[PDB]
Amino acid sequence: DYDLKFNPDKYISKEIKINGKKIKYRAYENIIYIKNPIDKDYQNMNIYIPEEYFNNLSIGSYNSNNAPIFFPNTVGGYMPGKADTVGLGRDGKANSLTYALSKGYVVAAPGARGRTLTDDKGNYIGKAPAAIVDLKAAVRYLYLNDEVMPGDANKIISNGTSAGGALSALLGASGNSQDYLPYLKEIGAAETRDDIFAVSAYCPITNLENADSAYEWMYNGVNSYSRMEFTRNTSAQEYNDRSLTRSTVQGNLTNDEINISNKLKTLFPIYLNSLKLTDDGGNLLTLDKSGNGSFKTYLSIIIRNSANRALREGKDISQFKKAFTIENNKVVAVNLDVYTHIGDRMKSPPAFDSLDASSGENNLFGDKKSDSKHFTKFSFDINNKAAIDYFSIPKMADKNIIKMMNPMYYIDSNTSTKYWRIRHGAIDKDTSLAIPAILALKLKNSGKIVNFAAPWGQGHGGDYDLEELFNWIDNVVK
Ligand SMILES: [Mg+2]
Repeated sequence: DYDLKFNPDKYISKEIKINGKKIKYRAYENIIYIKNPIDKDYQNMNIYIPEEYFNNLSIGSYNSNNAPIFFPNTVGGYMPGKADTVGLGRDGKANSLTYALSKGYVVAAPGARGRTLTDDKGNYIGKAPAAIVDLKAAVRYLYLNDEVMPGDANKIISNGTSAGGALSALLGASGNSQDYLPYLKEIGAAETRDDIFAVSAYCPITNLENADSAYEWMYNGVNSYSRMEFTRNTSAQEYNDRSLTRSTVQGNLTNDEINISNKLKTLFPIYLNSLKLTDDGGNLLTLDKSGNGSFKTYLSIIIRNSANRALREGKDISQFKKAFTIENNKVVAVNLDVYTHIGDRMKSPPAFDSLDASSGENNLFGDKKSDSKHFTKFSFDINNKAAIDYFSIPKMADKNIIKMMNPMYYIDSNTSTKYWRIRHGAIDKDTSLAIPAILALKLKNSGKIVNFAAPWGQGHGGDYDLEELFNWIDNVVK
């Protein structure tokens, strides 16, 4: 019943000054991008278009029929995320949408449902796969209105951080997969298409069902933790903006936690070898049963490359030199095991599928009537065996919904999105560096152009490098 055609006449004239330039744009705010919305506060989208594109003017190489479409989402924690607005970040500098507008991009910024959202009757409406369905549905809206809306729908660049990086990556990996259509039909998405031109993903929290073994492979033996306390009800912004003041919990892993981490580590080589990932040379990246082999040597080179860039920039590597072989003031070798034992660990095992089903990712895999579920055989079987011994009974997420949240099952040599920029910080312990690396390898092995880097001294977060990011987008757009 909600009409889906874009009205170029229904806008507000807005402006913003970054340091001295006046960026004028036309704002089309809170468009319902779906004919039958279930939650209109979240399933709407803001579209910002530079004012030049209504006066037959150019911004750089870009014009009103030319401009790439910058597609940022605001999701963190797999929580509901509202459409982003044009303004400044906490640093006081231009945020990503303001940056995009100054460079001549059209900005379409969708909101999306998330894991705590309910309907009027209390049923959950934002458990998996709602958020990926909302992002697909907004893309389809962009394609349906391409001919009347300024810009080029064939050049959509997705952006996200953390959980929202996972969705941006998912959006690039599953373009037009049939799995999502019954959900798109149900909410009346436009019947166009949802493949995108390029993905940018900061610290994606993906591959959820394999992120527990990878995290213990990396961090086994680090038995004292410290982390910010996140709860069921932590908002998106607090998951993604680590510059906000939060209280911190710290302690030592219990003996059972250590046995669980021992067992989880044991399980990662079976999984990693199953992927048959090859590096640049066609050399298979594998792991022995002891957890060593070429894949670990591959990871250590990412760190070596990170620390050597830091050196060239005069940054401090001091705290981590004990893991480094340094000769003529270049790092030539990195003992990855030593490197990962340097800080305190962050999450406790199992880091994603907790035994009491209380993680945020547990909460993502609830359904209309269940607030959380398991999604790994490992955590489910522990609880299932305990219930049988008792004569609580655990629930396991639907296999097809676990699939729909994981870009790994969709990346092919035929994946249509060519360009991918992936960042995971060298001191980011919200997930294993093994996980974004595995995503990056899978895309390279499938013939896609991948720009992957672990920036030194960088924890969880996104958009800390907007100048470099839009250099990449400009280059990728050609
Ligand atoms: Mg257009």
